[PDB]
Amino acid sequence: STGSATTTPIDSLDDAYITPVQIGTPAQTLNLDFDTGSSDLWVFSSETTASEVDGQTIYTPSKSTTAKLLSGATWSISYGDGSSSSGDVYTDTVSVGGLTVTGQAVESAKKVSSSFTEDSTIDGLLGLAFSTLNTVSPTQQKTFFDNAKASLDSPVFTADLGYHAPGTYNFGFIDTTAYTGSITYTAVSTKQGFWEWTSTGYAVGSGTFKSTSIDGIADTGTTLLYLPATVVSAYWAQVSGAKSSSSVGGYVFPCSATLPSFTFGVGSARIVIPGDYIDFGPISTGSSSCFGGIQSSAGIGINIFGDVALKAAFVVFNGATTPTLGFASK
Repeated sequence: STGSATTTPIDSLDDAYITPVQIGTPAQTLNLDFDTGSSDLWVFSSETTASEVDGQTIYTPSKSTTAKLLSGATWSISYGDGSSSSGDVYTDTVSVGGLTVTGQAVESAKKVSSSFTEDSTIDGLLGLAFSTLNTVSPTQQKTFFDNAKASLDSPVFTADLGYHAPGTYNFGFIDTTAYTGSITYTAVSTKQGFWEWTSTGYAVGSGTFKSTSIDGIADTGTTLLYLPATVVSAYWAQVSGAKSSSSVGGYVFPCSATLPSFTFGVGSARIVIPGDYIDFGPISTGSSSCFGGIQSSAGIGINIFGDVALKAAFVVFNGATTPTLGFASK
């Protein structure tokens, strides 16, 4: 089997991407944030505290003839941005782009933190990291990809995120028309539950490539590119007037600037992030200070190849017995 679904930016900055997902019988379509940095499929629901719902579409398990309470199961998750959610668990039929999994754990939110309530465009998350990170207790549950894997034509999914435009998540096949050149594959460590890999270095603009190992994660659920402070300083030093602002929470730059590109290494190959992808717009409405798309990871504990980096590439998440990642230009 295969599946193919379009993923669409939630706003003009590409802050996140939503993909329609069918849950239950008859289908209830929710727009979920596909997140290769976590491993829970959770949704706003008829059980979510009413004051914490503000415009999201909800899953109502009582209206699904295939929903079953997973008795005794609870979940609770906290994300790197400080947000969180928790609740109980149903199993139900879940389909993405024509690919159907029966018996998928659908985690129903009883509580969500304010940033989820405040974002009316995201109805939940669909985790695509390794199932060892799934938070369901006392019986850990499998991701949608883990459940689908054996049925797929090939045990892979791909992320093709757009810049200010829709893109595609495919399951079970590699669309050879969706990228240019060849796909370069690189080793993955699953020891932390992430799609963790080592970039071979970087360049700023037209500058020379610096060969240096940068361990980090491919995370579609994180907006920006988080890298070591040395690398980030070298980037922003090429932008007149750019500075790190403690009050804003990162590097800012004059909105009048033209930003240089940023290149990262994948083995001997190179992925170029155009400068425009690094512009996240005014820090507040009407400001001439703009927020940067490359930020320091120093306070995180891990480097994160988020959407800023991934949307410059066609990315293969290879879930073979020994997983690997592939990157191609596009």
